[PDB]
Amino acid sequence: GAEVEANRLLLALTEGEDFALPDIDMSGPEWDIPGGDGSPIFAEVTRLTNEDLTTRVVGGSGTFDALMASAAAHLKQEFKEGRITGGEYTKAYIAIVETCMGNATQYLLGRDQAYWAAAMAQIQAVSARVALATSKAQYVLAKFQALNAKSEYALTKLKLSTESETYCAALFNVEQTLPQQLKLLIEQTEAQRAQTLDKRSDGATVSGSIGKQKELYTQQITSYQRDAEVKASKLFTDAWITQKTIDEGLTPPNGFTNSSIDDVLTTLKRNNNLN
Amino acid sequence: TYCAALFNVEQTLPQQLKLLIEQTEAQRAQTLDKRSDGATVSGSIGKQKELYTQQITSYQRDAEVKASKLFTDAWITQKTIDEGLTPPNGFTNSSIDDVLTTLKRNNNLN
Amino acid sequence: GAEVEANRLLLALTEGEDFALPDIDMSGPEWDIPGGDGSPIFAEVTRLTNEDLTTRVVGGSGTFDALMASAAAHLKQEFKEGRITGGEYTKAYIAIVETCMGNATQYLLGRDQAYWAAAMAQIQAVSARVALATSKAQYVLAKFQALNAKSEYALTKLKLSTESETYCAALFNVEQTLPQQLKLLIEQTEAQRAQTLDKRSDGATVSGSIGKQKELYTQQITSYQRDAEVKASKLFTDAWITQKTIDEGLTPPNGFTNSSIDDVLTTLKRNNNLN
Repeated sequence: GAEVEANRLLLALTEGEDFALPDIDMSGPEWDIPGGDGSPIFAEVTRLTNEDLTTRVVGGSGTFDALMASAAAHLKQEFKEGRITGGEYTKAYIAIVETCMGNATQYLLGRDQAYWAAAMAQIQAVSARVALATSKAQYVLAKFQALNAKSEYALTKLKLSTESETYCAALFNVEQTLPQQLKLLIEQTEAQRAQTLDKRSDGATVSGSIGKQKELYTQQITSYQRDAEVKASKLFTDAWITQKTIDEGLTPPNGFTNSSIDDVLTTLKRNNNLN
Repeated sequence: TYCAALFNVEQTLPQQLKLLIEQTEAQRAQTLDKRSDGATVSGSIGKQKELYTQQITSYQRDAEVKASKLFTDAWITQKTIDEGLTPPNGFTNSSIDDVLTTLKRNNNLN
Repeated sequence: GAEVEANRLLLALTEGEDFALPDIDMSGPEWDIPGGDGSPIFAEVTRLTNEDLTTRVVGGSGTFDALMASAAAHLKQEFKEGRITGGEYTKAYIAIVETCMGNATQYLLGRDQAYWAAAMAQIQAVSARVALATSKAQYVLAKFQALNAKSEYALTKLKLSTESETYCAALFNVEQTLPQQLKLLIEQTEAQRAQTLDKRSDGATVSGSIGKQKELYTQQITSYQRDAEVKASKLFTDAWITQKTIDEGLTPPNGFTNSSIDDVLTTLKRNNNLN
């Protein structure tokens, strides 16, 4: 069961440093574009034509008409209450066309743009609330990234000691192990050299286990010849023994003289140290 | 890991060096009869040389015995036929007596 | 204990170059947004409507009203102290509406923006104090990054010598080792070639340990035939010996003549060098 150990280790290797993450419930209708799927953003912006400045009729549905028919509706409030005669009212109305036309164009080219700047900013203000929760969630991430650099500080500091032993594990491989392993090769080459040549590389002569092995082989070939001679001579000496038995009189050869037999037994006693 | 490397610089490596300082001499014992430091080859390899040293000596002694039994066989046959023959100096009763003395002391029959 | 060695090595491989880091205690109430959780930043900016320019009433709560009711409150200070009659005061008051209306719009569209620029700059001025401590902590980081390039300079300079030995360890592997290892293969192929063919690749004839091994086998098969003949002929010669014993008179065959026996012993003495 690796699940239990993983949970236990985490709640034990990080004690006290349990920083809480934000818990805002971003699942309501206020975390979308304000107004939902019926917000004024889903309108139908129509192409701005020249029938939006003036509709070429007094009291129209343009901007020039609206401003020019609102100034007249603001001066007729006087004319219909005295305080000005008919002539004065009209003169004021006529001298307004320059102002209304100038201000209608300023409003028209800028009415739509000043709305979207106040509509695409509301969206960029609701998502700022979302972007504020993240800033409260990257704050702990930065906090953990600070305690994740302190651990790496310790890990690097603990790696200095490991490299220190490596040097001590390499001064023992340049001054002690390598000189010794060279000797093992300086002793293993001579063993190969002993099979072909009878003298070592430096000099002297082959001895030891390999040297004694050559002595036994040297004795073996000599023993083979001596054994063959003995068998090849026993046939000859067998005839004399048979001849002596039949005749009953025969002078022994020089090798069978009693003096010759006597000194042979002397050799067989000194070599074997029977004395 | 550090504790697994302080045990590989202070204990394991010094010991493994000794194993090489004992394994080089075994190679050195095959060619030379003296160890690198000195002294002489002994132990299992040393005793193996002694057995080979005894074997070559035993080969010569065995050959002599076989090569001399042919000679001593003639005297035995000659003595049987003639029925009178002075034994050689090696066949004197004194010579036979001390030979049996050697065969009893070496084998600790006494 | 790797902890002790790591600390000792660090305080010994870097001696004299112990540059001190900043130690400012950024844990008070002055390292947050000024004013704490009650700063004027947490206000409620209301939507700017047309009731903020003028409230359509004299002495209102707008900006046009405030400016237009402060100019009149600055001219009434004269009118109530002589120095102007009632008529002159009103004429001055009336000729100010153009100025107040023009300056009220300038103030309104720019009052709020000129505050946040002086409020989001205070925050960007406290965090500059934090960003100044970091610049005093990256200064040592840059200093260590200069001594970390000098070490790499030495390490690269020490790697030139290593590559120099590699060339010397490769001129010994192109001029000496490879030519020799080719000979070891030129001698190891002939040994394989000696098992199938009796002549080496260059020529000559198979000799040496493998060559002598063939001689022993050649002698062995010959010896097998000769030994078989001797055993197969001893049966025949046994009959003659038995026949001679029973009859007591029988002319020996040509092979049993004394002359034939004599020269056989001559061969047995010259081959074995008994002479």
